[PDB]
Amino acid sequence: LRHTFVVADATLPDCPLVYASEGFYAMTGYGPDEVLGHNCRFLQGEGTDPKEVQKIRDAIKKGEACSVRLLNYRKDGTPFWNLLTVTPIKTPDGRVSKFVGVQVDVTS
Ligand SMILES: Cc1cc2nc3c(=O)[nH]c(=O)nc-3n(C[C@H](O)[C@H](O)[C@H](O)COP(=O)(O)O)c2cc1C
Repeated sequence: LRHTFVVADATLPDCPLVYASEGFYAMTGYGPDEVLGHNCRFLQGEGTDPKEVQKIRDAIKKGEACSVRLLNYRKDGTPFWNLLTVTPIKTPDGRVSKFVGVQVDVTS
């Protein structure tokens, strides 16, 4: 329940984040001045499995929900495991307006 939440704008090509919960900032070490307006990929690094990343990339392309485990890094460079679940939010016309994401640090 110590999960975090963010919102990405799907009307912009690179799904930049337009909102992040208090927790997301505190957990990652990053502040709004460095996350808002940017694609969430900045949390990835050397150990991030490119196959899981591809999985999210493809789901977003198709406007579908996706859940994957990714190794992410805090602002100080330290690693942590993030169980990410992305959900598309559509307008009545069927087009995708936003992407919602729930991040859970499952490092245990
Ligand atoms: C709403 C939302 C939240 C995301 N949260 C994270 C995250 O916490 N960590 C991460 O590594 N990637 C996260 N992503 C994945 C990247 O933002 C991006 O969708 C993905 O890496 C696409 O592949 P690409 O970087 O190869 O273009 C999120 C994506 C969306 C749409």
